[PDB]
Amino acid sequence: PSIVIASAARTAVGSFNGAFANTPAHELGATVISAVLERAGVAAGEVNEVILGQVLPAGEGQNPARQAAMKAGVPQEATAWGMNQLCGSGLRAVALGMQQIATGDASIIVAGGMESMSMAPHCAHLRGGVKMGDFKMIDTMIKDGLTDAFYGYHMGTTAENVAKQWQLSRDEQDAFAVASQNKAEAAQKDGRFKDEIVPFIVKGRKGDITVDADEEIRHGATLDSMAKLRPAFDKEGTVTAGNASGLNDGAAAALLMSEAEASRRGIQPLGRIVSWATVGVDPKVMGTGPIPASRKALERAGWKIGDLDLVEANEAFAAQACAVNKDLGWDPSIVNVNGGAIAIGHPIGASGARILNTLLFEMKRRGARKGLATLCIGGGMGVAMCIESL
Amino acid sequence: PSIVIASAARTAVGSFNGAFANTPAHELGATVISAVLERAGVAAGEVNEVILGQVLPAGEGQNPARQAAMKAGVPQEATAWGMNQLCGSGLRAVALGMQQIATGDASIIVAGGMESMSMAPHCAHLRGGVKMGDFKMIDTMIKDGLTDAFYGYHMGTTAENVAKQWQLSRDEQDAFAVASQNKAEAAQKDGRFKDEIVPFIVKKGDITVDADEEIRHGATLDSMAKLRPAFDKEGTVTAGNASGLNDGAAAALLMSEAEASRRGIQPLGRIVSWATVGVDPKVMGTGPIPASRKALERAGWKIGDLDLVEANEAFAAQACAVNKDLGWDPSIVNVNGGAIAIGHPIGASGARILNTLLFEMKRRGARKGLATLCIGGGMGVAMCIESL
Amino acid sequence: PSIVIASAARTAVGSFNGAFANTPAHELGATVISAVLERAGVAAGEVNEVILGQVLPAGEGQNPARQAAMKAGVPQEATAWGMNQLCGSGLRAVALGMQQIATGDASIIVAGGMESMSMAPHCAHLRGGVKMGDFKMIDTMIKDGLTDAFYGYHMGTTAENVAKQWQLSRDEQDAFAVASQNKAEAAQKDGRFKDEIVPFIVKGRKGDITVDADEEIRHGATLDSMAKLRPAFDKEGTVTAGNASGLNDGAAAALLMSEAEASRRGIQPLGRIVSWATVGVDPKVMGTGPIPASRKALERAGWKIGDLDLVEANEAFAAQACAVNKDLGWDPSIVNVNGGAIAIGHPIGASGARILNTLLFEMKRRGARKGLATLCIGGGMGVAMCIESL
Amino acid sequence: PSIVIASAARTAVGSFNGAFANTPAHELGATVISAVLERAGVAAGEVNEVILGQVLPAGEGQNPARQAAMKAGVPQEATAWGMNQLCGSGLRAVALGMQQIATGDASIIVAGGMESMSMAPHCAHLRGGVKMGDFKMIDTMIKDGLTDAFYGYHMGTTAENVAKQWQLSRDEQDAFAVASQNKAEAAQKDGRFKDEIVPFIVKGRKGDITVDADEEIRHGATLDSMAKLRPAFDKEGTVTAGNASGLNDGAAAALLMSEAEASRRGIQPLGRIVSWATVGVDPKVMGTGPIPASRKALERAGWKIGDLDLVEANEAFAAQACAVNKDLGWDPSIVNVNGGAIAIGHPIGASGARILNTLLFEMKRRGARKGLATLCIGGGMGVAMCIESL
Ligand SMILES: CC(C)(COP(=O)(O)OP(=O)(O)OC[C@H]1O[C@@H](n2cnc3c(N)ncnc32)[C@H](O)[C@@H]1OP(=O)(O)O)[C@@H](O)C(=O)NCCC(=O)NCCS
Ligand SMILES: CC(C)(COP(=O)(O)OP(=O)(O)OC[C@H]1O[C@@H](n2cnc3c(N)ncnc32)[C@H](O)[C@@H]1OP(=O)(O)O)[C@@H](O)C(=O)NCCC(=O)NCCS
Ligand SMILES: CC(C)(COP(=O)(O)OP(=O)(O)OC[C@H]1O[C@@H](n2cnc3c(N)ncnc32)[C@H](O)[C@@H]1OP(=O)(O)O)[C@@H](O)C(=O)NCCC(=O)NCCS
Ligand SMILES: CC(C)(COP(=O)(O)OP(=O)(O)OC[C@H]1O[C@@H](n2cnc3c(N)ncnc32)[C@H](O)[C@@H]1OP(=O)(O)O)[C@@H](O)C(=O)NCCC(=O)NCCS
Repeated sequence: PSIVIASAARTAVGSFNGAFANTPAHELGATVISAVLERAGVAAGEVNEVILGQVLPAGEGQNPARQAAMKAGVPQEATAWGMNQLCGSGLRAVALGMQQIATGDASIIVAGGMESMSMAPHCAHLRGGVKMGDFKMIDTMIKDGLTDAFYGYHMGTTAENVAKQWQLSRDEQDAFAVASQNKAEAAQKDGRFKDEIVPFIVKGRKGDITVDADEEIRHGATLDSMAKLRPAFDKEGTVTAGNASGLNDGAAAALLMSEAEASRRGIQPLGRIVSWATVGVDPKVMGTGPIPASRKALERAGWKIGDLDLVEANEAFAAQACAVNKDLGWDPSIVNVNGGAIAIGHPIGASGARILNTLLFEMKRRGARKGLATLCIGGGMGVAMCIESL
Repeated sequence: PSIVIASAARTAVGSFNGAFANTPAHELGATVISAVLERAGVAAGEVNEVILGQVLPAGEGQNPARQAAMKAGVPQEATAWGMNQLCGSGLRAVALGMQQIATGDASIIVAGGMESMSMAPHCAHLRGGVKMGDFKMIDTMIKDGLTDAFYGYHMGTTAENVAKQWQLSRDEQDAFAVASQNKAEAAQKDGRFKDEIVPFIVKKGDITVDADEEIRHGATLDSMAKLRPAFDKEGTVTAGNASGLNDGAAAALLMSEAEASRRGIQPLGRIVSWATVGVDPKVMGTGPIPASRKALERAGWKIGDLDLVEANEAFAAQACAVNKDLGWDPSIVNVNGGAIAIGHPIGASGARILNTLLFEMKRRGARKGLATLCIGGGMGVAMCIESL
Repeated sequence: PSIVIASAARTAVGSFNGAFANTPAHELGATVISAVLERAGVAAGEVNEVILGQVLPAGEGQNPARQAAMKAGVPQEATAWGMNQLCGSGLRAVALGMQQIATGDASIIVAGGMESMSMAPHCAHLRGGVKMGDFKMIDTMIKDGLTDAFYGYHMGTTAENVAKQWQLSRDEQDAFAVASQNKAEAAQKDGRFKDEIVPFIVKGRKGDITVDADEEIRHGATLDSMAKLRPAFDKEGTVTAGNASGLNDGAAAALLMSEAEASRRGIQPLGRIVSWATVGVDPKVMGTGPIPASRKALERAGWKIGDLDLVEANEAFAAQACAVNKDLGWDPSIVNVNGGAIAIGHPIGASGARILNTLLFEMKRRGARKGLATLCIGGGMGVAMCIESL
Repeated sequence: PSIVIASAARTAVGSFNGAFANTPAHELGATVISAVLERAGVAAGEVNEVILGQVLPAGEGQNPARQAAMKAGVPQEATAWGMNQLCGSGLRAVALGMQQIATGDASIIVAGGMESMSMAPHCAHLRGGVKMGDFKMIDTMIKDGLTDAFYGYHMGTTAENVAKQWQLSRDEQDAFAVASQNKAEAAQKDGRFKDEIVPFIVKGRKGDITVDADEEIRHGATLDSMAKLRPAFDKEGTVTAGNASGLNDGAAAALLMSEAEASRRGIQPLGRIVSWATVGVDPKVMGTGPIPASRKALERAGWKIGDLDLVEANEAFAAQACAVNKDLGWDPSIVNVNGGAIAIGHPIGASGARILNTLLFEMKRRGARKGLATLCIGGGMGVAMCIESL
């Protein structure tokens, strides 16, 4: 039983403490869940289950995926649950939502991701009591999403490990980030992000403001200031504040159904899910995650690396993104033709489905047959999925 | 060709701030992952992916399921991820792990759950800054796991809604709790929990915990009726007729039936069907009602075909309502007690009662089983197990 | 046996989270102590003891008055201690420092106050441990300085008690506040605050910023905003954000010595301490605090109410200041001739010595013989001190 | 003008997280204020001012000394204020309260101290906001009372400096602590603490518990276990957990009035205040504080070191207490005859008046003519007072 993606949508990737500074993740997800159903003509009462990945749900209440579904009109008879595979959470939900229909336990699935790093609180265990001495108020964003629990250093330090073994110079990493910014400004001005972005109305006390543009994109990004930034994680390192992904808020999802179910409704699906794969690697080089994951996904689909017509590779770091391209050897001209996470933004829970939206809508805009989306997961993991157009 | 559970294990359900007061959830899961692999002869290097549900991972670091796997010997080549469907997380992970092998994306899966409510921290958003006035330190246990986000009241209040429409008196609810307590002490003294419980070494000297500490030995009824109501001053649910706050973990080994025959393993049970259905968030306790009816429908079984049933006892009112609704024989429901006496680790109760379900079916020679739980927010999960 | 004030100084009263947002209280006191000694030619090695009042020292370390003395050059041979009588702390230290020389236990005393509400932290008791339930992180500024411990409501509510029985309308209180606002900036534009204010150097990473003007003073203070403000503490109250004192940071002190000691050093003192008094009242009507305190101070000095040439009355609230003026019957034209704490600012621990600086430097500028400074203290108390010219 | 102490009282010195774990400081002070007034026959309506020292008032509300007076029956007509001179606060209030009557501004003064380290909260500045990164919740007890703000280390580290320069071996400090322990248990069993200790009723929902015994005193303290304790502040140091004072809660005060007023009331006073002194030293060697302070106190009174019949010297640390004994040369058999703070306990805000209660009641118990109480103050200071019997 095949399984096609009938429609997809996503919110604009906001900056850290920016447009979505006080917007909970489920409010951004409910807007997406309401958007994918309109773009396919499917009603909310037909959704069997909503599957939204999220890495930082602290303070959001019971089951944030349930709140995003109930507010979006999904009836109480349906179910909802969350997931945490770090940066591959948004894309794995599409794979998990695909398995719900593959086994015959569901027919219509809204799968994607959501994240709100601006709403990430500070936590500390105080049940036993602090009899004497100062204690730490732990930032859940840095701890539960940006700090490797096995070695203790930041996700930028494991990128320094990728910056050493592959021998990627500072100037080469700066040229990859600035190129990603220019590819983002060109696609945004040409309206290539309008199809994927659904407007979100940020209700405020001083008036509602509709946000529909990726705020992280720097207009007129130069290179003389890219080399003037100090390294953030190592005094003698290469990763800085510009060549790495930032902290962002946003959401993204898609509508999942069988191919025979879409043909009955007369729906033209965005793409066909042919295969998927997830492989783990050394936690010191988590950025190499997409390397075995993409090779396993293509092997399951029966495709050669040269068979791909379009590729979306999440740009968590400049060193990590260059290393994956230099190993797989795929044509960089078809990789992130509209930019990547360095310019658009990196919502951990939503980046998996965010770049999948960019992957789907760009394939039909250009008429591409075969695609491949993949991301690197912290702790030494990687996820990948292949999409073929209808 | 199906999908069987080769082995299963769980830690002793500790009390809130008790034996596992300072033990992280992934430390309890690694012991379970090491136990399910030991009881089936499967090595850690053969696990493709571990799927462990957890509701309160705040402060535990990146992917607690990944930490529990690396310490248990699972190699870095395997993958790991967490999931949150509240109370049905432990049982849904088995269903999710079942789907990994059904589509052919994996061969060996360690699926279960874990929870550590004692390690649940207090949180507060402080990025924007508090210029003036005091602010609230939010308990992640109460907020993210025990408070309905749609109506605002506690999960004990949703039991009052079930206590009214079915008209279940406090004395009947008190008789259900005391009966569950007495049925728990019988199994603990008789060593019927020893097979499922794997000892955990809590590192002034190491203390090995291997017995469910929440079980009250000699629970009476004169004190059950003297307790004040906990969630409503004119309510019926108290501290004895409702589930408590507990820490623990539980998991199982998932593999194909044709894969078990190659290893010469005698599996605990075969996963025949599963289902998850949502209900009115005002009556979340009714969750197992449509979930159990759909699970039997997919497998093709009548309610009377079941030989053993494990129904999580989140509250006395919700557990009594499901029994009066499904009409199954109560003598085969929670034969060794329930969550009122053993304990209710939210993320692990789904796989906890599955361990009690699996080990009791083979101990007695039962053919067909059914485990189910009630999920907050108006949801319910259920799974059916057939013996080999 | 007399005791004269040889010199005095104070820093510019900064706004809440304004210029002194990150300046500790002892840094503001050290600048004053270095200023109190330099303007009189007295060296630091001659100071017997420094007495600085402070209400919110949480998080500043052991004895902030000791830190303010060591940084100002006072040698280790001297002693230091803090004091807390709420709002009358700055003026009480001068009375306490006067008693050190009166009994013969000291010769040179640097007495004053300091406050830094911007650095006031949030606190919560967590030694016993919070096993279950949410708990509150209490602001030390509101709790230990702005909340009456006997009845629980804010200091704005106890001003409402003066606003009800005394029957002071909002429009009359707004006319009293606007008059105080206009009188404060006039002294700033005419440079009437330059002599008493010592410049403070706010050390910054992007360059040092010298602060020498009271920023809390509203430039061009009109009445169009005074009548449009909603009540702050009670939906049916009269005190708002304009007619009440604000939250401020600052410090102030003075040099205390015997009259025969100033003549030996050839110092012309600012004023002679003639008497002082502190009397308690009903905590519900703390604004009446200065009423019995001033009557006892004049009685100890032997002066009638009509003998006063200049009066400084701290403006904690518009309602409390109006009630004191009509009961004592003194001429309002000599009361707060250069404005008050509503416009200049109200550092609780320092306002006692702040208005004393305005009292001291203005008496000879105008040729006043006798003065009287007073403040209202929360919890039903009042402080007063009388000053005679040399 | 003389000034006698008509009566005095104190609560039992509780252990850290012990009997007074959740008892606020003002509740402990109110019991003392009500006891000192009853033991002298003076009514509450005659109290002119209450002077209570406290070092950690964070979280207790506006003026904890005012709360302890209002609950103890002191009428609103009286005033109250706090002070912070660290460990010498309790004894300095008696000296400051003495100066109130010496200058003629008061007649009856209730002076003393109080402390409740168990109720000391954790604080953190959060007005500016924590955009990213973890932050510290600072323990006010360790920071504002147990950490020198000039060098950063604990008060045990400056005791290590006293343990080095004077060349005090570990065995000598251990022999001093065990001797103080034995002298404390003997006085408690012989009922020598019953007169000074007033019972405190800890009201609780599960029943009231009357506390009337110093809980910190270890019954049967040997030296074989004193040498088995690890050093607390330096891995190669001498100060441990047994030879140093602990963390404690409690209160203490006294009644101050003129000598001619006590004869009219038929009151037999405990002693006559002849002199007092406070001198500062190097904060690195605060333990030498009592050395010049006690020599200056005797110098003002006109007494030789050999004229003293009884001496109370606060035992904050074994090294500092031995150093004072080795310099002054007084007979150690008359110094802390009933033990010290090493065994009884060290409430910072109350230890100044705590040892004064032990000093006063012991002079009449044995018939001693002249006494002397002194303490070492953090930050390089020391306080001392001389007591003559009537
Ligand atoms: C790197 C990180 C710490 C950035 O926070 P930061 O250190 O404060 O740096 P900022 O992004 O806030 O910007 C800081 C400065 O860099 C400059 N800058 C940033 N990006 C730039 C760019 N792309 N081009 C030019 N200048 C840039 C800004 O103008 C700013 O200048 P300023 O200091 O005068 O204000 C944060 O984004 C991070 O942790 N990333 C980790 C990525 C990650 O973990 N991914 C996980 C996937 S596995
Ligand atoms: C609130 C809650 C945590 C109980 O905490 P609690 O109110 O402090 O009650 P406790 O369990 O700590 O025990 C309190 C008292 O009950 C008494 N008690 C407890 N269990 C008893 C029993 N089984 N029989 C008789 N008496 C009992 C104890 O002696 C104790 O007396 P004490 O207060 O004098 O010490 C519990 O009601 C709860 O919320 N459980 C979670 C339910 C839930 O949300 N489940 C979700 C699944 S959908
Ligand atoms: C009155 C008080 C409560 C105000 O706190 P606040 O309102 O939360 O702080 P704000 O700055 O936001 O209020 C100021 C607002 O009014 C406006 N405003 C206030 N006074 C004004 C004036 N005099 N003229 C013109 N505009 C004015 C400001 O522009 C600002 O704009 P906003 O309405 O959009 O917020 C504060 O001054 C206070 O704490 N008073 C009590 C002090 C005290 O108790 N002292 C001890 C007593 S002895
Ligand atoms: C040592 C200190 C830093 C903290 O240590 P601590 O956490 O209190 O030590 P603990 O209470 O946890 O227990 C210490 C051990 O020593 C033992 N011990 C302590 N004092 C003892 C004594 N006087 N005699 C015999 N045994 C003793 C205790 O029984 C305990 O045994 P344990 O190991 O089984 O716990 C603290 O006590 C201290 O010295 N604070 C300084 C106070 C201060 O400086 N005030 C200002 C004065 S200038």
